[PDB]
Amino acid sequence: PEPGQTPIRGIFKSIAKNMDISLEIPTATSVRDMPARLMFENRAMVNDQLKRTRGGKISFTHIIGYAMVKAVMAHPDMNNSYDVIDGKPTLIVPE
Amino acid sequence: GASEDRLAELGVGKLVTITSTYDHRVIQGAVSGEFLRTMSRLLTDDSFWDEIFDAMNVPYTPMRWAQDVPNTGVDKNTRVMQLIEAYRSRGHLIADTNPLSWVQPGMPVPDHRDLDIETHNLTIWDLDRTFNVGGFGGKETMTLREVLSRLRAAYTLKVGSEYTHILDRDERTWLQDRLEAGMPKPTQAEQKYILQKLNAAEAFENFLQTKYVGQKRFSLEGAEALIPLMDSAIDTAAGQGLDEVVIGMPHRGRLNVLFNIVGKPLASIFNDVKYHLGSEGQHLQMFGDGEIKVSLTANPSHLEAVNPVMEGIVRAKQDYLDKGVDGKTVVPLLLHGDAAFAGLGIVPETINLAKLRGYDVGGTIHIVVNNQIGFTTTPDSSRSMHYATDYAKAFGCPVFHVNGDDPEAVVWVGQLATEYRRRFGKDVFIDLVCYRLRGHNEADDPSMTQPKMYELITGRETVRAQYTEDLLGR
Amino acid sequence: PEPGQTPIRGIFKSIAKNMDISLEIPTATSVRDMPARLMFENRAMVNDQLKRTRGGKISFTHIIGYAMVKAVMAHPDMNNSYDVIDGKPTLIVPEHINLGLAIDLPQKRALVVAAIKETEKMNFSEFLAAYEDIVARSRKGKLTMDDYQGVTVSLTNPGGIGTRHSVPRLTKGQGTIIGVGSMDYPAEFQGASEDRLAELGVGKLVTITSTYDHRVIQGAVSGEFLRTMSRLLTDDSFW
Ligand SMILES: Cc1ncc(C[n+]2csc(CCOP(=O)(O)OP(=O)(O)O)c2C)c(N)n1
Ligand SMILES: [Mg+2]
Repeated sequence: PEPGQTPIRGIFKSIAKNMDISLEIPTATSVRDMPARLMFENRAMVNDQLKRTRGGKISFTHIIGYAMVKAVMAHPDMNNSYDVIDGKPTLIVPE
Repeated sequence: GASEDRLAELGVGKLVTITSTYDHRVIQGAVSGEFLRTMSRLLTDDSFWDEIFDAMNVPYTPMRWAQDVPNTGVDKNTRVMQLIEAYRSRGHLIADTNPLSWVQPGMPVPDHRDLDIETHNLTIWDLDRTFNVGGFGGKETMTLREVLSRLRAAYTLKVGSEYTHILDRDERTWLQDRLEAGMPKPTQAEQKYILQKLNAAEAFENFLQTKYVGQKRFSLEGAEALIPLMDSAIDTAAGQGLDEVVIGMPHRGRLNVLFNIVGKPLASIFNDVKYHLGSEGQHLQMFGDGEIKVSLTANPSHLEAVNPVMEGIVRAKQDYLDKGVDGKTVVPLLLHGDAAFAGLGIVPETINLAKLRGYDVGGTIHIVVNNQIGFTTTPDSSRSMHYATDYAKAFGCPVFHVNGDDPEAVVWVGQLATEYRRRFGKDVFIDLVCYRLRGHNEADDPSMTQPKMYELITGRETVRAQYTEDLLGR
Repeated sequence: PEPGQTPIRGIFKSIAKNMDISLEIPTATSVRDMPARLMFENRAMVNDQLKRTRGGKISFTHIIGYAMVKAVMAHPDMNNSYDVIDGKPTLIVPEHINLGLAIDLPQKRALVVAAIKETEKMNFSEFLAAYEDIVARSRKGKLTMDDYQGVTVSLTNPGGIGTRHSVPRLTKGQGTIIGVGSMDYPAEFQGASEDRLAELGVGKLVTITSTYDHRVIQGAVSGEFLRTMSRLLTDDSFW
């Protein structure tokens, strides 16, 4: 009964530590499938302009990432967090 | 494991699944659901894609979300044909021809909804469906995506063409087939040759503005692609085995033309009288064994008065050579300004002589340096025509509108226009869409009368600098 | 480094407290997509009868809610819960099926769970009346403390806003929470015409989830429960 044992060190120790602390956050997940056809088409038009101009390519994560920022501004509750301030449960509203 | 055509017949679209994992102590499920709904709506929203395209400088309208149209009696193949005609006739109305992101207030805008696939009851869902195209591109069937790529390459990039008003079927089909064959991919050697001509054009402009006084009136800054445009036409004429090119032009860029086109030495130019005298020179081609004489005609400050005189000079030289109907080996290259071309009546009065028995010279190559201004007057007060070069449609002649900040497209247009003149013996019109960097004279702030236009002009890269950075980027 | 700080108070403090306590329940989730076409058709026939008679409209949550009660009676393990009685792990078998409805209340928004009690002795008309009584009193602030207690099983509908499915949290005292997802077509069919879809035979679906306490409910039982719900939604006797 002798498997390999190697201590977790460095950045991997920090990831593992944060995953242990994450156990105190009661989470739920929402799942939604979205039509992506128009994204494929319009991303291709932007990249075709760039290949003919000064190069560069935009990704799907750039578009979704920007849509995510517009959505957080339309629904600000998504940018808030929980913490125990002054021994009480409190809502943290970032700047 | 399915084929793309079978999926296109059903209308199966691509998806993305997005999740939201949240702290339930401060965020509720309904809020998380609303957040994901807004993300889905944004990815298919008109305003969202307008904002992205504006930021990335895509001078085209994005594709719009729509539902796949229900199967009623309506046939789509005959409507694909109507879309092909619309692009051939009016595709120049949405072509990337203006180096400025400028729309002149005061000028009326024609409706061109016929260029949108939604007007012909077609959507993004038809892009990968096959249609009957009636011999378009030499094919019987094609996908709507292939139809749009061919139509976009031919009619909506840096060259906007006007040719469907031509009555003769053979001449109209020659232009159609060459424009739909596309603009060839330029070689590295070709790209370096264009960069050398642009270096020469800008080096001369900087010498004139800094070593001499009172030359802001005569600046070519903003229209430096005129040098490789004129060189392209004269070089193409030398390859055709022709004998001479006679130039008629106003003051703007005259000393630049004398040094880089006519070939006069710097000592001979520098010793406003020079801006009205005539000159003679020679043009040899770097990639060939052809030679051609180049002449410049004398003219007064009265704009466009040189037009009839210059035509007569050409006819006299052609009559002395006497080579018959298949001759016409003295090419008239006539330069204009956009305000003067549209406004002065001598311009169409002289073009009316082009096919007449005693006045025919085999066609004239017209270049309009369209800098979208005339002293302090904008096109909304200069003409009742959509484009400055619209007298061409009266004489049944083709027009090529080209972006002055794309020197590859400018040299291509110069070659095609000179090829058209040798084959059909008619006038050809090149509208070089550029801008004027300085004011009309030395003591003139152009922002006094046109502040909004000069927000886009002041502090932008030159055509040379922009082209170098563009080549390095791709 | 100064963000807004505001203490959580009232009903929101109670929700946050219960979410902290929920961390002690080891849960698993089962996901199943069910044909919803017959539900669309037969719900339309009931609502057409009502618009021509004395008004009223039934919802998809009324039908799914009643199917859920029939399914809990066919699989009773889904109504049980875990607790530490006498210092030992024990199985709690309730006397009734008290269906907790997650109603989203307006602020002066907060999600609260009110219970429809003794659902195992009701037919559809009695179930519909009891359901509407709870939603009516919640809209006029006339719920008592007894309405929030005794919940044995819960039902939430994230599908109303268009969420496909969710992995929700389970509150202490219950054994399972059922979630009802979006009854739209999948995203790949959301731009298609109705005649092209009718030629293939594409039907509407509903995704239903079951998040359960694994200490007292096993995965096979949770899967069987969702199978019975799918069978009921397309069953002759049920309609
Ligand atoms: C027949 C005639 N009328 C008026 C003038 C006065 N004038 C000199 S330049 C100019 C404007 C020229 O505009 P445009 O043709 O666009 O040329 P640009 O200076 O923009 O190249 C005018 C009106 C002139 N030189 N000749
Ligand atoms: Mg001008």
